[PDB]
Amino acid sequence: KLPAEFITRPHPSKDHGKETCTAYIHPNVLSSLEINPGSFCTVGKIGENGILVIARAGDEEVHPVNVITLSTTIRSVGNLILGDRLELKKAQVQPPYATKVTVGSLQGYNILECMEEKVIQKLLDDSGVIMPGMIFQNLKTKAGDESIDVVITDASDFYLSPPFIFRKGSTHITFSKETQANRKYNLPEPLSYAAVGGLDKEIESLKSAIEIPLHQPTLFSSFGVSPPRGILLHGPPGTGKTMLLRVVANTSNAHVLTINGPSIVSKYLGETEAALRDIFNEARKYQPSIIFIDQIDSIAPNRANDDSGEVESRVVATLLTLMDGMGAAGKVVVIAATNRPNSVDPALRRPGRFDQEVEIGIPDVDARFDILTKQFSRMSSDRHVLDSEAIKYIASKTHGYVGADLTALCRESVMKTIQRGLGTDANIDKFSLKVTLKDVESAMVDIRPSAMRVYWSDIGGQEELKTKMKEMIQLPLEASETFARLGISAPKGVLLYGPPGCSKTLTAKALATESGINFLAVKGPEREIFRKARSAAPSIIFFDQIDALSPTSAANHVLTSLLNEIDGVEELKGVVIVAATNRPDEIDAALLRPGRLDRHIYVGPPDVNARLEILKKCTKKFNTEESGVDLHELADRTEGYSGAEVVLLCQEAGLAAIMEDLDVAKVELRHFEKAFKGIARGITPEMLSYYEEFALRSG
Amino acid sequence: KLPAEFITRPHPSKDHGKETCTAYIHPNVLSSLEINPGSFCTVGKIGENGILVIARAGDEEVHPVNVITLSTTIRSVGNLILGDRLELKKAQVQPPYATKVTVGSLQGYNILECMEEKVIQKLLDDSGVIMPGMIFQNLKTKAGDESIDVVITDASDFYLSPPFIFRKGSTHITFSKETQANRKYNLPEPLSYAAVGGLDKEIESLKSAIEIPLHQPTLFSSFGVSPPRGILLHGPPGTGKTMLLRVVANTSNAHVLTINGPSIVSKYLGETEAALRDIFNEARKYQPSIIFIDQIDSIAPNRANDDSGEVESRVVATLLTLMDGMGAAGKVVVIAATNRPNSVDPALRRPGRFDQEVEIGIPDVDARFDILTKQFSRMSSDRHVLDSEAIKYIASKTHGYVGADLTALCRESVMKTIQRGLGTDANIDKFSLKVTLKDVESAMVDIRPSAMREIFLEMPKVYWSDIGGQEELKTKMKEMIQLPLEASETFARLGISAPKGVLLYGPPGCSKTLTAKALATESGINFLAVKGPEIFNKYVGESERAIREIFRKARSAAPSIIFFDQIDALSPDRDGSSTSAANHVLTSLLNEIDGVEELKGVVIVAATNRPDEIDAALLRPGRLDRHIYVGPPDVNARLEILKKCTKKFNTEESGVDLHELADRTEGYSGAEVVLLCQEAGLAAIMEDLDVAKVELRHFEKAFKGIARGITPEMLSYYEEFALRSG
Ligand SMILES: Nc1ncnc2c1ncn2[C@@H]1O[C@H](COP(=O)(O)OP(=O)(O)OP(=O)(O)O)[C@@H](O)[C@H]1O
Ligand SMILES: Nc1ncnc2c1ncn2[C@@H]1O[C@H](COP(=O)(O)OP(=O)(O)OP(=O)(O)O)[C@@H](O)[C@H]1O
Ligand SMILES: Nc1ncnc2c1ncn2[C@@H]1O[C@H](COP(=O)(O)OP(=O)(O)OP(=O)(O)O)[C@@H](O)[C@H]1O
Repeated sequence: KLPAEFITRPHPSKDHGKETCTAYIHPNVLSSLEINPGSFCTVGKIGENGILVIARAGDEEVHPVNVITLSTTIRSVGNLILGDRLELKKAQVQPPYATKVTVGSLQGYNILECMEEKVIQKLLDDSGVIMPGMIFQNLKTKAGDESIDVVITDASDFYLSPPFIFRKGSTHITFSKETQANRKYNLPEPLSYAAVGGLDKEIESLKSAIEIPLHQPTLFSSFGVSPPRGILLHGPPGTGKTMLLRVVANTSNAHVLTINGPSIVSKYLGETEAALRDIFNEARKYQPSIIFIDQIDSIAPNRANDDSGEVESRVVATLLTLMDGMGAAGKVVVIAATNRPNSVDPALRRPGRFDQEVEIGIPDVDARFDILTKQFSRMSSDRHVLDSEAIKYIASKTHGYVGADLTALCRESVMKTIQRGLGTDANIDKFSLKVTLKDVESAMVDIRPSAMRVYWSDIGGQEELKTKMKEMIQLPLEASETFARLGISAPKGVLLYGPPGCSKTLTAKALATESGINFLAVKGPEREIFRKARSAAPSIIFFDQIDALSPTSAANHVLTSLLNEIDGVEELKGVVIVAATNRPDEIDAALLRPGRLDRHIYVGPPDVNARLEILKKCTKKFNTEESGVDLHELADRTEGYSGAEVVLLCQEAGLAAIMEDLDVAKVELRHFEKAFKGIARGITPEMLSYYEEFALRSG
Repeated sequence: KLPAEFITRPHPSKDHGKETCTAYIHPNVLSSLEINPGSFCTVGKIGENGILVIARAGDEEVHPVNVITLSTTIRSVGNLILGDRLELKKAQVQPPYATKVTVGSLQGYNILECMEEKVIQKLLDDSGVIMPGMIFQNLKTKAGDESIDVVITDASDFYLSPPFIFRKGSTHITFSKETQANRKYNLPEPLSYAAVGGLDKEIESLKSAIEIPLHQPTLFSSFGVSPPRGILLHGPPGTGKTMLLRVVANTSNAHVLTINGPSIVSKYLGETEAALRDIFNEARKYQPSIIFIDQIDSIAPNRANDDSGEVESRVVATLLTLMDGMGAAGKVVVIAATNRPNSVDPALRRPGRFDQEVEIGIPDVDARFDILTKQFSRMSSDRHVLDSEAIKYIASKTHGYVGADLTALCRESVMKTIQRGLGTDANIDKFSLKVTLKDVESAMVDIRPSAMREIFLEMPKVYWSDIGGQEELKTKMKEMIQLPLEASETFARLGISAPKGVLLYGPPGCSKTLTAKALATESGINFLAVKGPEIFNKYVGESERAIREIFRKARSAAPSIIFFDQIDALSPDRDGSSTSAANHVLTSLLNEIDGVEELKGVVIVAATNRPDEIDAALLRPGRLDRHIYVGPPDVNARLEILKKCTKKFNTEESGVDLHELADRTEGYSGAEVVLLCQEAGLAAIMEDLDVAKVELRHFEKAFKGIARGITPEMLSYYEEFALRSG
């Protein structure tokens, strides 16, 4: 036989004392591994560490050969989750007697009802062998009818920790509050809801979805057939799937399995059917079982494409038949993780299989603040400044991106702080080092957001349109009672017409920044994107070009034909909608009727304030005191040029400087003069006059 | 040898002595398994729990090693059908002795004439191994009834069923009445023509066509005619074809072999046809065996297609040879399920291969009602207080719903009921919450028909009260679309069919599509919307394909209505016929509405702004026979529209009689007054924001803002186009 794989399972009957340090290995396996029942053996996940618990005969033969029963206390020491691989090693080192051990309490209660006439004996009757974990749940110990947890944090006198057998008189018992085990052994710590981010709605939905079949499957089976079993997690990558599934597996006492998917299927062999059947049979063997699937889309892509694969078809068919035959009254739940909803196979994403859909939204500034505070609390904050206002400012300054590799920002900030402190103090101890915020800001700028592959100070705005934009974003939304009682349709935005080089893009960026909600621009020449507007709900949608689709050509025709369905969807929830155009005369006559485009606003060159702000922002990279520019003469000279030619001027000046004196420390007026003379009068007056005529005829 | 698989087989004789706990295993494999004859072995389907049975020596030679022999009883424990996969394990556990057991036969009234000892002697021969699933014959001498049987219920004291050891002294048998098997053991319930219904003409025909070859070959031999070889079951997806195959396999004791789609094909050359040959040889080894093929279209497509290749042609050729070759013969039947028969190779669809073709159709109202009744009776008593009229109403509310979607609807209703039980009832016991009409009414949302997924858009929620128009048009349209449906027998005796056509010509903003969208929303029948320029494509023939697909979907989705948006966009180039695309589109439209193939369920409704370009071919009776002026509405309709619009406004506070406003509204068109009211509201909220009462100032501002908008020349043209008929 040679069993090279073993699993774990909690013992029944709720054994006390004798439950610890016992591994009821099969007698055939026990004799095969030349280990006596009265001997110490190493049980644990392969290649990681060991626990050194005493093996057992196994009592009756009704138990499966592969599985060995272990108590929950031992498993929690090395974070041995249900269904983890186990390995037995014959060699053993005699454990020395424990001396001057120390014990702690997980809860905050300390020095209360210190009887110790049975607690000390408890550490002796449980077959000895004291581990740093010692998660105690046996008997009923309390002080005023309240459960408490006792942890033997440390015992100092290739495994998780050296084995020590407790002795009645050779060691002294000291009690203190630690709330955690000693960090010298660096034992794994199970994840808790305190360490993870907030995600209140998502975590609540996931908890309800997991809980509903878990505790009452009999009622679902009696009421009907095919209860919900499949749970699908999708959204943007990096938001957290492996971490949350690990958390929900740790918090549950049911059997779990790790199914990556590439390892389950054997390439060019077609053994995925047998592998999946064996996995599901093992899951069905134990009533409490959890099925975890990672990257299900990669395992089973869409069947529409001819390149999906015959092995993909086989695995889809076997998954379908196994889900059909898994039964209804069983207490089984399947959790599937996928990268994008589009890559999910359409047959799998059908009613009756994955109805309970769980999605993780893009974290906002509040979620970023919450996760930052949670991480700072988890990290040792004996020195780090709390600074709620600083955290809020950092979160607001950061561009809106999903909670991906956010801990990497803290890691690189710590690295920068270490590098600064080493040079500052000539290799001093960490306790004397100081942590600042400039390094964190520099690291955050360097790493940059990776979600895609603007600020009100960065991009200015015109005051004339500020009141109108505020009205459009507030009155329909902030006070909808008047519209509801008067039956008045929402304005549904306005039409902005202006030259490509004017401040229309600047106005759009100012609107986006003032809204405070991230958005993706929709190109003119470029159904799925439009459908996502309703699903998200509170957001902003902007169209860069509408003139092309107003009257490629096929894409423009499709967009202008589907705009009719867009209006119907937008009628129910207008929220806010804006668009831009270059040829106003191409717009449809039926699109100018009241109730869809109530008002039309003309946009032109940026004002003096916006021009000054843009000049200051583009000069921020350069220097102002050495250059001597007042940031106003340039604006006066190039007021009518365009709203974006200043970037070209700065680029030309920088290029001239770097080709005239190589590395640059200051920028002289000669480069600016050359840039100004290079390009003159980019805009045209005739097209602006046409815009003015259109504005006049509009009303 | 290394035998890693086993197959169940029946005993040649009834084996009156040892019906139960008998499994013949070859001595060679048994010796290699280190299992003695007096040792228990668990056997069961792969991926499921096993059933323990005592090992038995094989019947000398001429006995296959792979097969394991059972007699009608061990197979029925886990609903093991002949030909299913089996797995053998050497792990055995001694079971406790049985005590206080009860036996009750299904389909039989509680009677005490069994003498209570003849059944006991049968249990003595069992010699242990007592499980809740046992099926016997009880011989004879029982009320003179030949077709009776007895089944054990359970016993009151990692296996599919709990095994107990029978003892005559302490058996303590008690008689009781109960249906099928106990649900607390989660045993596989043997289904036999319970869920499938509404296709009697088809299901009994299939049953006869399956029964006659296998069970009555003597008449075929005497008549000199070859028995049927293959039956093809083709139909729309979600019609229960796989369920039909499963039930027809379960209802018979045949050696079924199942292959499901691309699960057999592989990139390795010489493997798909080898597996098919092995399957056919195994089927031919046993006379009563049945071969089942699922998704034959994806396995053996047409060779005429240029994208097929060579492996597809080879697999098609080997399938044809195995079905009918010089050396290919037997006493087997092949069942193939597919969605489209066109993709199937014509050589496969030959009377020698597939003489009988089964065309599964979309369930009708009676079939849907039968399926719903069966689904609701599946849970039997103690719930479902709804009577037959509620089920009939639910069935009538669904038109294009396939049988697959009804199970999903029931599951959604159940889960919604469970979710609602956590709210107001505050986690009360679910044994008394039962099922109400409100639950299914709420669950009716967020579910779509299987064949009506992609082309369906967001459902409008506009009713009759929201819209306002002339009563004549709405009454005529309601009567035209409801009389064939409300009273079909009246038209049957009268011998008059539906007009199937109607045209609405009028000026824009004349209340035409709104009277159609609201009708589609209220009626509840399937609705299809076709836009004007949407069908127009640069490539020639794409529009024709789209129109044909839309018409086929309408035909296959029960009687419905097709409404065209901006049908005036297509025209014969305004003079004669020059562009080929427009002429082809028009000709295809006429052919689809009325051509060689006759369609009656769907009713065509269209609205055109300018009927001048519509030729007499489209205007002839039988396509767009009905014509309605659909001009401006009367004073009452406009007054109702204004009252509905003013209903949001404080009518009591304002106190205006709006009679002069009614006249002013009559002075304009339909959408013009709505735009006037919207612009007046916008002007009011821009001038003095919210107002408790709307005065005449804002209304006059709207009147001066929007002037005219309609010219009388089109009104005169419509009047003459309505009056020149005579
Ligand atoms: N909500 C969160 N709260 C706290 N930390 C988080 C959160 N989401 C992500 N993280 C951090 O980011 C890491 C990335 O998450 P995880 O390892 O679960 O990957 P994933 O997003 O599921 O994977 P993939 O890149 O394949 O989409 C986590 O290990 C954790 O450190
Ligand atoms: N006529 C019917 N009566 C009762 N239940 C039905 C009927 N048709 C379908 N169902 C239910 O809907 C399910 C869907 O059918 P099934 O999965 O067997 O596929 P199918 O309809 O044969 O289609 P496909 O071609 O996609 O395999 C069935 O398992 C059954 O529960
Ligand atoms: N009786 C009415 N009540 C309310 N609104 C109306 C009425 N008649 C017209 N309208 C308004 O005018 C629009 C056009 O009317 P309708 O839906 O009848 O279009 P139609 O006659 O099919 O014409 P087309 O689609 O070619 O513009 C409606 O969507 C609605 O906003």
